Amino acid sequence: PARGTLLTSNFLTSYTRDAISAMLASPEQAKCNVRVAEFTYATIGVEGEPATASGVLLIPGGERCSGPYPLLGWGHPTEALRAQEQAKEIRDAKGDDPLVTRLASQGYVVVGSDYLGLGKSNYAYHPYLHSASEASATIDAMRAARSVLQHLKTPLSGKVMLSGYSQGGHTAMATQREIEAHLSKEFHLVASAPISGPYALEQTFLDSWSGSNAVGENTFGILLGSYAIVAMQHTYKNIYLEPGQVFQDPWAAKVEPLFPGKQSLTDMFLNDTLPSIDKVKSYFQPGFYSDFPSNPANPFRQDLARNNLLEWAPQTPTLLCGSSNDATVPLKNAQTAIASFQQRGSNQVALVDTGTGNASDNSAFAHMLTKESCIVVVRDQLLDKQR
Repeated sequence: PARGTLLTSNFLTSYTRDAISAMLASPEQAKCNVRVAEFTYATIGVEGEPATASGVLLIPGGERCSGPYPLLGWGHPTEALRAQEQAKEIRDAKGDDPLVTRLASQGYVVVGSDYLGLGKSNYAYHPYLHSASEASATIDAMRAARSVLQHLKTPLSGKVMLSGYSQGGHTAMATQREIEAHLSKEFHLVASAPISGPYALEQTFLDSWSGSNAVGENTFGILLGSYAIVAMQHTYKNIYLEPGQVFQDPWAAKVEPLFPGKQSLTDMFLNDTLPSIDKVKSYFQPGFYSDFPSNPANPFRQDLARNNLLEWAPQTPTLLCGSSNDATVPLKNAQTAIASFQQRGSNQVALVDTGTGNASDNSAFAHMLTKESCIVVVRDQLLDKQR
């Protein structure tokens, strides 16, 4: 099947404009009812081979919400639970998700891929933080969603936008780079708003390698770092033959099945599935642990570098959002990205900070606060203006 081919589609539920406004009042008022749909489609693996993936599609509608509507591609955050589907999660939350309450409720058609290896995808693993497949999965999800929209005769303006949070910010930017570089005719990209993404991927890991960075403690480092190592090994197959080369026992034998696996990151963190960040020296092999930050030739480090999103010149109006309180993904990422873009001749990228400005609020948990705060800010400052 050709990339983007729609394999299956299904509508789950719909939320009224008033129901959404009620959630917002607990003041912004929704203007659209929102329909939730799910779908599966044909796409490609990391080697360009055929693969499948699933996705979520939010469709606005209503008497005060006539089209045409812009199409917003969305990148979701780190997901360790293999079976997780965004569409069903929103359904379970009965509409309580910012994609519904802040974007779709305002007339934005939202499409998000669950990514390779997650949701209903047939991929054996998830290429975590892999720019190429994050982009291919997102692009093909948008292609398939357009087929669903065509059949429904949903009025689209033709304008396309991108956004995403956390790993999704990396996804959003990687997708933006790919569309500008090859698919500008197919997708009329008018706005991109990556949120709290690790654009300077390699440097981000280096900065927090000790377990803490200039902002604060990288509390979820063992979980996120492990996901990255296992995924990069699957994708590039150039780090280790046996996990024991990188992880100490008993961790070496139990780490691969977890990323992705039968547990969510929330579950793993609350129930201490893996050691806490303060015990990082008992987790990673001492050799690998000292080699990574001091040796640019380290294979895992090299794989992270291949996925940096710094060396290019963005053409689409872009707004990077984050918080200076964020210790999981330091805002340094956005600052570094913009400096690199400007050096390459691009002045299309701006930055916005939603932090409190008080170091007392610096925390790994401040990361999650940027999801809705930034969605609201980028919508107001950039997305709405490009509709």
